[PDB]
Amino acid sequence: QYVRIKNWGSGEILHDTLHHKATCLGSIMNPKSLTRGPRDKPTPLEELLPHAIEFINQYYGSFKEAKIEEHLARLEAVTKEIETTGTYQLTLDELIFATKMAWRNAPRCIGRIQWSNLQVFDARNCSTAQEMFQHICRHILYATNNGNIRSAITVFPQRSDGKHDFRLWNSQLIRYAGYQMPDGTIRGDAATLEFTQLCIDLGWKPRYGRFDVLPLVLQADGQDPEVFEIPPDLVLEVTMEHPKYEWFQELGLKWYALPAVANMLLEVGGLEFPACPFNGWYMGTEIGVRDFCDTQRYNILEEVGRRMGLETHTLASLWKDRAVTEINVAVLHSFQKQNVTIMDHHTASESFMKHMQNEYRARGGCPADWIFLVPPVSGSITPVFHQEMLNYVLSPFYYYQIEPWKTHIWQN
Amino acid sequence: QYVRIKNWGSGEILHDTLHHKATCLGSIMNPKSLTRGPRDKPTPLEELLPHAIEFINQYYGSFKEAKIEEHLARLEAVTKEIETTGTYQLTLDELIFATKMAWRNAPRCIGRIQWSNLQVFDARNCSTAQEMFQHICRHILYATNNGNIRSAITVFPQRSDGKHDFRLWNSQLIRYAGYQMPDGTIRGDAATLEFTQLCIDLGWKPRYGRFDVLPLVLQADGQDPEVFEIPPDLVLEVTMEHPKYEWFQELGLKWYALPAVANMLLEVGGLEFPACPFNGWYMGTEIGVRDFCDTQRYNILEEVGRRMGLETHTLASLWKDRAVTEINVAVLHSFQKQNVTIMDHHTASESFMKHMQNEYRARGGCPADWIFLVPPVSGSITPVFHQEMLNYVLSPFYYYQIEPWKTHIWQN
Ligand code: HEM
Ligand code: HEM
Ligand SMILES: CCCCCCCCO[C@@H]1O[C@H](CO)[C@@H](O)[C@H](O)[C@H]1O
Ligand SMILES: CCCCCCCCO[C@@H]1O[C@H](CO)[C@@H](O)[C@H](O)[C@H]1O
Ligand SMILES: C[C@H](O)[C@H](O)[C@H]1CNc2nc(N)[nH]c(=O)c2N1
Ligand SMILES: C[C@H](O)[C@H](O)[C@H]1CNc2nc(N)[nH]c(=O)c2N1
Repeated sequence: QYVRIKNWGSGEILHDTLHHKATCLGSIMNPKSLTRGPRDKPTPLEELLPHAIEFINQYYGSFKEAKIEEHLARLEAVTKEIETTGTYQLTLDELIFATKMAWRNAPRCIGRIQWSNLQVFDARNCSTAQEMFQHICRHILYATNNGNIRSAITVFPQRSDGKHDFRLWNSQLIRYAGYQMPDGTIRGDAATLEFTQLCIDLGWKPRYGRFDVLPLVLQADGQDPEVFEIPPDLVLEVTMEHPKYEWFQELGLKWYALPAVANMLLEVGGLEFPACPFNGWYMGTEIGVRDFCDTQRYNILEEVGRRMGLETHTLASLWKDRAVTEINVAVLHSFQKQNVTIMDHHTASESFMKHMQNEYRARGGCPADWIFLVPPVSGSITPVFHQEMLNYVLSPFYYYQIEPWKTHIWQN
Repeated sequence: QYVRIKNWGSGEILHDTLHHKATCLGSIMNPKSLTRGPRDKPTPLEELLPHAIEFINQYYGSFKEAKIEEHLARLEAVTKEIETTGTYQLTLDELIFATKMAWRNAPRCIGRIQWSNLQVFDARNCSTAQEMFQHICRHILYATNNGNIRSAITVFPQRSDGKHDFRLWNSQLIRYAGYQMPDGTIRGDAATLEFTQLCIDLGWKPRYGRFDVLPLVLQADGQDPEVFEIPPDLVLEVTMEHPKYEWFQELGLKWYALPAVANMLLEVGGLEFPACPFNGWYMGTEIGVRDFCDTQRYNILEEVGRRMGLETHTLASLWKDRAVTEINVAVLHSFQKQNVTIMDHHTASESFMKHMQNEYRARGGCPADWIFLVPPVSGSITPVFHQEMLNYVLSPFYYYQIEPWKTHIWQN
């Protein structure tokens, strides 16, 4: 009938019935069930048609007051389109609905309470890399909005036969470079070494800085990828300052204000969109905890420890807990001072609890990946830690993709 | 062939081959796959015999130098025993091996590096509740060891037909009571209200204190449960003090030094042990984060906030992070000062990483439940957060059980 969900915090019980519409490996980052690979032939008509019917029904069933004539007309028009062309085109309104629903169906997203507030940029008419670059620049500019961040998504042309895919080779729109120095040390974001090297190989000019924004590596209509530098006037950054420790700014840190996922695939009604970058606004712990404190990233934890005068040689002193918290305070304080939208993890978790609650009333479910929803620091202090969650893959949905460099056939 | 495991911290790769010997719901606390319920008929001989053979082979295969004659003799002797009695008895040495292996196969345990260091108390000859009480007292006394905590387990008689089960009704050996006061407020451990009431119903005398140790509710040979008070001289406690904030002790807090799970079932070679309490030593965050900071427990977070002079009215101030850390420092400092064994979560996580590493070399696997292994605070700061893990149920194994009060048929 349904699955029982319990909130060990408030003792509340939820009944999950939404999992029935889904299509021990838990701590796997990129599992196959969350990936949607490439193809070299169109989507079989016997598979496409049913999925399209399902979607058209979902879309029309969401209206406050049903419009049956249009519903039938659309189902019929879509079928005829599939019969005559082997694929079909979504109406702008259907695309909008799809992007929000896909967001809404993202197990790993904690900001889903904002699901209905999303700007959609229709770039399905695109043809060249230069044109992709232009759309991406518009997106970056729109979303940044002088610090008052706005969530948006740019939808490029859908996969046709699978040989003319549009793909952003970057993981995010804005991301810093990582360089292996001559003296053996690493500079910048150590996690981007191979990709930085890739850009260098394609002609990009390395500036060997600590915070050099990487170029957009665009691939359009199956063509080989072209490199484009992001116009510095478009990249808004925040200078890190601590509200008490003046020595903090001496660390010379900063971070970009725009969190935008660039390499995911949007699946809707049998249609696949290999290129559709999107963004929301940052949750403080992503920068404060992941970017700055991961040993495989900027790794600033120990230096902030010494600066604070902590006993960085005794783990039981809980110095790491003391440091990470100050770094997080610096991040939040800095964004707040530069008037750049940002949300702390505590407020974020509460917001999601409200969302999950709204979702179960509205449709009897909310796909949730606990491992991703629980913040990287102070987990049990947040309500999300005490919430039992079901993790299933609905549709529409945003899937991961096999890295483009691993399956791309180079022409020149 | 095997499953690939990746450590996103060091980039290392492990090959899991151990999962083949196993018998999306992830964030479920007490799933059926981890529970072993009651029965009213013996274990079918066609099921028992194979499991027994498997175990005897495992046990004999673990010796540095195989002793084949004994191996054959044992297999044969065990079969004859099963044929003639319908069950069988493990040798003390086999029991020891079973308890350690079960520990070793506990997905949710972070202290598994200590797996081979375990004291085993053989109480399989027990008959009455008074006798269980005596064994439990010996265990508590042995394990506490004046603060220098020792890991131990007391094994009571195995399930025969399922109608003469030995069961400790408590979740832990030492645990504080929770009382609903006349003025509506809760006193003590709010999580133990029903159980405290149960004890009261069975004759126990409520002292309405904040830290009253609950009585042992023992059930022996299927008989109705008898209540027994734990001798105060046996319960070692630690008074909470902060190394800087003198107002900390004014909070009048303390906690027991002995973490002992009392209600789990030990499964080995087809045999089931419904009563086998065990203990290790505390990991600081269990008390500092779970006991003191859970809203459904002692809920001291806000008071510690005000005392610190923090802005407890603004979540973005990260006051909760500041508080919880001081509480954790108080806990660790207090145990260290009273000479009571304890391990901080940072050291704990490192220790487990070493264990997991040792396990993959030794047997190509280590069952791990990420959701439980990652500490309640500062997750990504610990190496465990960046480790991909496989969660499977091997054998021997410690299972959960349906609450005794839910399936017990009362006699008087
Ligand atoms: C408005 C503010 C938003 C906030 C604060 C938020 C926050 C987050 C966070 C904290 C993550 C985890 C990132 C990581 O650790 O890798 C995430 C993941 C994700 N978000 Fe959101 N989000 C927001 C908006 C959006 C929007 C607008 C979309 C898409 C239309 C979305 C789609 C996703 C998806 C698909 C993931 C999974 C990405 C992955 O698995 O790597 N989110 N989000
Ligand atoms: C020597 C020190 C040890 C440490 C520091 C340690 C620590 C822990 C911790 C932190 C948990 C999670 C508790 C919770 O949040 O519910 C746990 C669970 C567990 N431990 Fe260990 N442990 C130790 C020894 C042992 C021993 C001696 C055994 C058994 C022979 C064992 C068996 C288990 C089992 C079965 C669980 C799962 C309990 C549950 O799911 O509620 N551990 N341990
Ligand atoms: C073979 C394909 C058959 C498709 C049958 C579609 C029937 C119409 O479907 C209906 O649409 C309404 C909105 O217009 C919704 O409110 C109803 O819940 C839904 O059942
Ligand atoms: C029907 C039951 C058949 C059981 C066959 C058991 C064969 C013995 O089993 C052997 O025992 C040795 C230790 O003595 C181990 O070292 C070997 O790996 C193991 O194969
Ligand atoms: C191995 C594990 O899946 C990995 O470390 C995870 C854990 N939880 C996460 N949670 C979020 N939000 N983001 C992440 O990248 C990760 N990574
Ligand atoms: C719902 C979720 O399973 C529950 O809150 C968990 C999370 N992780 C945990 N981890 C540990 N170690 N102990 C716990 O009790 C829990 N409880």
